[PDB]
Amino acid sequence: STARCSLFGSDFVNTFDGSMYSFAGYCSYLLAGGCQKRSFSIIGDFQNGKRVSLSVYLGEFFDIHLFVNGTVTQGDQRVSMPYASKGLYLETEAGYYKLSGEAYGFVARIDGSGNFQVLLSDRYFNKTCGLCGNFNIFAEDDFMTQEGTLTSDPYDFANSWALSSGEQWCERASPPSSSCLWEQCQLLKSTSVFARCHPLVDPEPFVALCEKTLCECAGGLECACPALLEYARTCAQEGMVLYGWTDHSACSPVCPAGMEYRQCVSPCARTCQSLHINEMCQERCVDGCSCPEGQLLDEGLCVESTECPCVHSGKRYPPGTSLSRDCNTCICRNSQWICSNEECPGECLVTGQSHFKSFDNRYFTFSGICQYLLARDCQDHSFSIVIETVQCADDRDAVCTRSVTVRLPGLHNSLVKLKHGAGVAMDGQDVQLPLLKGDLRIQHTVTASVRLSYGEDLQMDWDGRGRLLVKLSPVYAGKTCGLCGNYNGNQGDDFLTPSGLAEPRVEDFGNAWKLHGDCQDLQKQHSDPCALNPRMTRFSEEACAVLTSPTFEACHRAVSPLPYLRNCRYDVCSCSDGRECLCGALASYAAACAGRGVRVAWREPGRCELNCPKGQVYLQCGTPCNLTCRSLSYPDEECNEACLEGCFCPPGLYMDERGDCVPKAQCPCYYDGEIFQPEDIFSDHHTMCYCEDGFMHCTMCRPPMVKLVCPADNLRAEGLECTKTCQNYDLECMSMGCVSGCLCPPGMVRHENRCVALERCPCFHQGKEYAPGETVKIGCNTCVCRDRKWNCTDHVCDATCSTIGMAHYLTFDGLKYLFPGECQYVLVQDYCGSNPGTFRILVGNKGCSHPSVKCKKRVTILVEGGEIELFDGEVNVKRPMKDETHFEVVESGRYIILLLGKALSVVWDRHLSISVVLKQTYQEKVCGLCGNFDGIQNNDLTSSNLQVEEDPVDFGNSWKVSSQCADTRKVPLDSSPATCHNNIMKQTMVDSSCRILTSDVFQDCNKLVDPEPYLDVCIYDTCSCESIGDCACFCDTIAAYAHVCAQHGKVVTWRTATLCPQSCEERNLRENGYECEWRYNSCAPACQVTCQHPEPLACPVQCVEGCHAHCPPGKILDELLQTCVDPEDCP
Ligand SMILES: *[C@@H]1O[C@H](CO)[C@@H](O[C@@H]2O[C@H](CO)[C@@H](O[C@@H]3O[C@H](CO)[C@@H](O)[C@H](O)[C@@H]3O)[C@H](O)[C@H]2NC(C)=O)[C@H](O)[C@H]1NC(C)=O
Ligand SMILES: *[C@@H]1O[C@H](CO)[C@@H](O)[C@H](O)[C@H]1NC(C)=O
Ligand SMILES: *[C@@H]1O[C@H](CO)[C@@H](O)[C@H](O)[C@H]1NC(C)=O
Ligand SMILES: *[C@@H]1O[C@H](CO)[C@@H](O)[C@H](O)[C@H]1NC(C)=O
Ligand SMILES: *[C@@H]1O[C@H](CO)[C@@H](O)[C@H](O)[C@H]1NC(C)=O
Ligand SMILES: [Ca+2]
Ligand SMILES: [Ca+2]
Ligand SMILES: [Ca+2]
Repeated sequence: STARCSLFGSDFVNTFDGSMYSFAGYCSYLLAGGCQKRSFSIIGDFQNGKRVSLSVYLGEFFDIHLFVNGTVTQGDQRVSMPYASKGLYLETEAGYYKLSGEAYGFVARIDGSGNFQVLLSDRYFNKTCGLCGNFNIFAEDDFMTQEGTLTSDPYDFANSWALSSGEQWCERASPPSSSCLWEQCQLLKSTSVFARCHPLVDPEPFVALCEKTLCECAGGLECACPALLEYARTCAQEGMVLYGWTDHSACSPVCPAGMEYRQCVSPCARTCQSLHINEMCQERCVDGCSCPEGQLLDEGLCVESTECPCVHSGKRYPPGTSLSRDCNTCICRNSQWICSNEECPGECLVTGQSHFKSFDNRYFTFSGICQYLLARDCQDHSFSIVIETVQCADDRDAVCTRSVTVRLPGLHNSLVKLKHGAGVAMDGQDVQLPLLKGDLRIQHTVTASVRLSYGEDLQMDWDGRGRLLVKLSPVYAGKTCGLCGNYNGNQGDDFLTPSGLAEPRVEDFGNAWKLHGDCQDLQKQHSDPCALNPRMTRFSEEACAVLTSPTFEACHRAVSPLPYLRNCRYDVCSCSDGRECLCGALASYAAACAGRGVRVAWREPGRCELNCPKGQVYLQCGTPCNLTCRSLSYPDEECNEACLEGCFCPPGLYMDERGDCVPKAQCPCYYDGEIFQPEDIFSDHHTMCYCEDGFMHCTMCRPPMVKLVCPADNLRAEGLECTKTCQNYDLECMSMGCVSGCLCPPGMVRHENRCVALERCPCFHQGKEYAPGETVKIGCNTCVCRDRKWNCTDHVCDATCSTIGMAHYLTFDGLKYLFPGECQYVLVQDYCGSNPGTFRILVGNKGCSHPSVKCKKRVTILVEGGEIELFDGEVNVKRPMKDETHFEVVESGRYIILLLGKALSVVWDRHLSISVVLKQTYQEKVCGLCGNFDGIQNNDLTSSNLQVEEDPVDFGNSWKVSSQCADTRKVPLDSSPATCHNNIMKQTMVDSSCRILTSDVFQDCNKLVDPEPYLDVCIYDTCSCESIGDCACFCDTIAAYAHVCAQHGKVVTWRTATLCPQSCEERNLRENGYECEWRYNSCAPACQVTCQHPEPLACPVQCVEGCHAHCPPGKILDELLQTCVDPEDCP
């Protein structure tokens, strides 16, 4: 139940108990709020006697103003409409500005006419003490003045609740001294439609209100409409709702547009862009506007059902607009963004100090000093790009790439070596660019950057300092080994190694691709070079921040700047010269943007001016086809290039051999691989040519293993420069000419120092070596080391969607992202498409924009039967599900493990951590905030409208269960969130405290599951949380990481007496003294057979920390009394 008080009419009031009167004040009087423990207060602002604005104050800190013309303020600043915040979801319900606070309990509406409203909860029975009268069934005692004296004059009682504020003084409001046939409202007691209500609230007070209005009622046929509408609303709230009224004489309650004032319009209000979530429309009917019928409510006005625009990247799109992604394209069907399914060309950017972007985008930093295999065909060896990395800037965390050694085997056996400084060394001797061959076309670019180009499949962009940009066509598809990983479009597996197993650590994966056996394997890959050079932190942050500024806002939606921001920070803190490396990082992000399709200037005086040579000009977005006298000499070769942003020359000019461009029609006449000056006639025995313009117009020691050095024929044999070790036997070793050293017998590889047979050499996993025939367990799969290669058993294991922290999620395929949501979102769901759905898990929360101490997650599990809502700290089942057979509520440890079906095994932390575990059955059939469980991480941001979104914010906003609540604003901030950014003191302590994840206790597990996602989740969600007393915000993240570790059989006992202590004393506390049975076990077992659950169950998680009773062998545990007793004393 709930009461209702409305400041309807013109200066009228209706208390919570029915008493009504007139009062035109000016001092923003207190409508409702307890007088003992206020904790919040609805204030009805008044202007010159008119009802202007309805304010709500929470405690003494949060101020919200609603106004009657739709504008909103926080007290000193304006805000947009949906404006979800700490409670107080201010929305538009049915054309009326609704302000809903449920944690406290009330709902404030302001319809077009300006009639306020309030729906206080029963828990304020006899407790509210505002201007709307105390909420007691007795309606005659609703003039309780703030002084505590019950008066009879309404104006005295009303003025006793005035609330002045600073400039807004006030005085005793007094009734206007104005005195006085439209008898229309007499029908309140005559017409049948109203007559039905007579058993309910009587009309006589409303007839008196008529007479009072009618006395003046300045206007025409309006003296009655306010009272009639108020009576109808009061009757509807009291029970039955007057159907059919407003068809006789009412003023047609105003609506913004699409005039459809309709009694009992469901607030669910299926709108234009909604997920069609049925069964959540349980909210009671409320009188309000609506769309005519066939129309559907769009963002603003009503539009036709067949006109719903598609939404992508947080903007609207008329049907059929069909914008194009990188290489695929979408069509914008009826809000479905049907998209193509081609394969785009890959790229393996290697820019920066040590930064890689695998073909399947897997931004990572390795920083190893050796020769590493970047990309290779493997399936059909046709190119073996290899990089040689060497430390720069006399700092450990600075490992540039010095050269590249492409090994195109098609052209006999070429060894094109893109040297430092943009030189090329085809098979030893340097070569004068441009160069042509069978298909090789290495040549300069507009910028000083060699561009190797094989037969329209390879395309490199070496640039000297180091920028390799290997680009492959879809032909190579999923056949490409090397540091760029298989080019199969899935970013998850791009950490594979020659042994055939993905390395969880970047270091192991990188070391796997060594060529020289003597190079040092990389240890922990430091993430913060700034720590070694503190003087650079300020400049690094303040300079790389530009990547997250309006200058790059256009590209922000196309390419997420986070990896590029991290790379810029690392380079600036690590590079030898801050200026050049900063410009390189910014140019890298800009180039990524431009290649995606968006061009950003980002180049300003001082910052990164290109400073083109005299005679050249910058002209961002220039054309490269022309701008070479050679181009004139060969005017029918090709032109299929685009904007390059290089240093071109003024129109009408032409690059010459020397480099200048003053030549316009005085150009060399490149011909037969020779240079001819202008007008250089020439006549051989079978032709005669003259060079005009630019075109050459023409007519007519240690036994027992054998020792060999090399044949020394042309320095081809493999000397000691590369000795085939089983760790690198498969890899293509570099060829630096014969060194004339030792070598193992041809039919067996080297190992350590003793040469051993190839079939007998251990594989590797996490650095550790495993001898042939051994085996290792990965998840629910086991692998055996054979021929230095892992043979794994393929059983797709259960995927675990999670919501680490409050703003971070972990998809089934493994993607982790940030989404600070407030509304109710679809965590998991199988109502994706043609497949008939079976369940929907919604993870709606409250006050969780910024992860806060009071944030709480409300999970509603709409299984086939009905809601299984989880809230607070216990499970509620507000529906008997159709098949209660498959339903358990095992609450081992601190968790509420559920088994809602054969596969669905939701695991709950009794707090803000929720895990959904699915089996092979729900593969590629699920959708929501946790991807689709297809094994591909890239396609896990697919929005509700079946399009991939770069920014996780838009993708999350696409999954809100409602469609009017609010959309999380795309915050451009970076690491060090708001409460973390400008604190330093809090930033540092948070960073240090959220480092236990890398402590010794977690050290054993860190090598099995990287903590960086959880490090971020802890640095975030801990600065955001103002943990006071309740220290769960920080502790919960660590506990979640420990739980993940335990899932991998790496139990960690990290809790202490001073670090997130967890006690169990209260359980053992019993009338019999002390039981000593309930103790905290860091891991504990899974669901334990108990009196209420004698039979065993297949729990999703084998181990779960928390309290548990270590009962002796007999007398298994009970449930109600939380004590273990003989099996007899239970059912
Ligand atoms: C809905 O009603 C509210 C309440 O009247 C309107 O707020 C008022 O908006 C006007 C528009 O500019 C404000 O005028 C400006 O005030 C500032 C500060 O006093 C002054 O420096 C300017 O020169 C200008 O006069 C006015 O202050 C403001 N009153 C408030 C906030 O109490 C609101 O504009 C209305 N909605 C719409 C859409 O108009
Ligand atoms: C209102 O409060 C007073 C004192 O707390 C109490 O005596 C009285 O019974 C209350 N009224 C109702 C209806 O509970
Ligand atoms: C170069 O190409 C541009 C674009 O097609 C064209 O306008 C121009 O005439 C060409 N020649 C020169 C010398 O710029
Ligand atoms: C896996 O083992 C089976 C049985 O020994 C064998 O037939 C199969 O070839 C093995 N797979 C690989 C990739 O070696
Ligand atoms: C937790 O329980 C398991 C199995 O019951 C046991 O092996 C382990 O020693 C326990 N740990 C502690 C700290 O009691
Ligand atoms: Ca009362
Ligand atoms: Ca891949
Ligand atoms: Ca997927």
